[PDB]
Amino acid sequence: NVKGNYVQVYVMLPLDAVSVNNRFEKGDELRAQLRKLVEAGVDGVMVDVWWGLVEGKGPKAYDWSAYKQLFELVQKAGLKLQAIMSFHQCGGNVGDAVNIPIPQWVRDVGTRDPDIFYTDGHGTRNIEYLTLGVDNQPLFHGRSAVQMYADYMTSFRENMKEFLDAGVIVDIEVGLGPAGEMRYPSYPQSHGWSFPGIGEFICYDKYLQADFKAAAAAVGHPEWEFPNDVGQYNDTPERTQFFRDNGTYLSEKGRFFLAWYSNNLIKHGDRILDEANKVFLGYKVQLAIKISGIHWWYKVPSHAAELTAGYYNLHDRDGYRTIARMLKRHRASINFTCAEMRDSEQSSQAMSAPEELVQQVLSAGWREGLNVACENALPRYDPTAYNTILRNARPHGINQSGPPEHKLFGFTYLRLSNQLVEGQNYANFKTFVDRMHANLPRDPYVDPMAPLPRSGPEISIEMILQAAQPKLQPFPFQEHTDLPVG
Ligand SMILES: OC[C@H]1O[C@@H]2O[C@H]3[C@H](O)[C@@H](O)[C@@H](O[C@H]4[C@H](O)[C@@H](O)[C@@H](O[C@H]5[C@H](O)[C@@H](O)[C@@H](O[C@H]6[C@H](O)[C@@H](O)[C@@H](O[C@H]7[C@H](O)[C@@H](O)[C@@H](O[C@H]1[C@H](O)[C@H]2O)O[C@@H]7CO)O[C@@H]6CO)O[C@@H]5CO)O[C@@H]4CO)O[C@@H]3CO
Repeated sequence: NVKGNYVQVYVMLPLDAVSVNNRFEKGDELRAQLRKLVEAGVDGVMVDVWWGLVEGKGPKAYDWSAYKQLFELVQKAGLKLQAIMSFHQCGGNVGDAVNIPIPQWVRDVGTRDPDIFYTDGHGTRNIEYLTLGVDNQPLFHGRSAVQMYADYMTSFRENMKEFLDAGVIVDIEVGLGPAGEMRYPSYPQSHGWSFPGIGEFICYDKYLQADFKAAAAAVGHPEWEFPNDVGQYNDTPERTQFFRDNGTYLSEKGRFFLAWYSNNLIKHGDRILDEANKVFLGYKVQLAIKISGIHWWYKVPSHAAELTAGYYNLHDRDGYRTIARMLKRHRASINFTCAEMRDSEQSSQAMSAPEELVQQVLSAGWREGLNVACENALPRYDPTAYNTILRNARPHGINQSGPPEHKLFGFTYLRLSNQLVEGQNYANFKTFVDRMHANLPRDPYVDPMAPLPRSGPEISIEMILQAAQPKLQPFPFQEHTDLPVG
């Protein structure tokens, strides 16, 4: 009996599932594409629920019309639905077809208060997301950012209650930064970063500067400032005194700054997840966050790109198990990425280790008792990619008589297009789904969810950080799947 091996497969809908005008205008095309997903046995779909579309008119002027039409179509296709609370800009980089900023009335606050945006050491403002520094600042016609997020989720729950009750909506992913990821905008691809630069620390907004000053004063070092020996976006670690091997990242001051920077992300996630848990209390849904996959520089001592993204991960410090520990009280899950990548596929100069990073994050989630799901980082249509995903989905292979010791709770494929569902691409994709399902038919009843309980007691940052050390080896992963596409 191999049923416990089944891993659900979701497919991300196009970024334009709802138009930039907040109208649902590609229903017939989508219905035809969803037929192909149903033919393939897919468990459900995933979609961005864009803040800039829904609350674009003004405060609390939510327009759910288009999303309700979309969700009805998905329900009528017999598919489940994962909804992202997308509190960030869609697109805005060079060549992006779909461009949806956060609400204009929110950005208008930035004219008199530009420090509502994450800001770099140059003073450049990133307009894709509101700094965590304004989470509890009542700057937005009397509301704080967290209040806006909570109110949006409340309105979503009220409007989408029938889809929740019917078992259509099964997961809520809470966007926590740029691209919906719990990170800083440290790698701004259209404004001065190119892969594989180290990135930069994006903590110069006046709110975060004041918070650092207070933190530094509480430990008797009022004079401390952010590190200045950090180079710039497109540097490599040895270009800098901070990130080089044996560099200043190791110093007392460096450790304090890195802990402060990464802790703020953890605290941001904790406070917003608490609000999300209160909103969805009693509904049969999983809450999730999305951790960015920063695989470049993983092989060097400083892990520089992870550090600037906000993940304080080193050889001897588990910067993902701390995040996982924070999620535990909420019974929140991790949605990770890079599930399709092999190390051999990456350029040498990027010092990139996606396989090891995936193993680290999955192992950290499992050690904290969490569900862990994953996505592919880049578009792939080939058997090798599918077989890499399969390995990561069941690291120990198939258990012949029960559940395996570890497995992904789900996989979400990025992303649906016409190209996916024709030709050889489609044949490869359908076989993948079969393999993820352990060669069983689709099970509409799989992975039932209990009504969501209230978050457990708030734990301090010090309690969360007990998870950082000692750093443990990952659980063993097979080199290759035992159930390949063929
Ligand atoms: O809309 C842009 C992009 O958004 C999303 O991508 C994320 C991605 O999930 C993150 O992992 C990160 O990407 C990193 C990579 O992880 C990192 O390896 C590196 O990427 C390099 C690739 O490794 C290398 O193959 C090559 O990429 C090619 C690739 O062969 C092509 O597929 C093509 O990419 C286009 C995609 O087809 C298209 O979907 C879209 O990309 C989305 C992506 O789907 C989504 O998941 O547009 C791109 C065109 O840029 O061409 C590229 C050549 O550029 O080279 C890159 C080196 O740049 O670095 C990236 C970050 O640059 O971040 C992205 C962005 O949020």
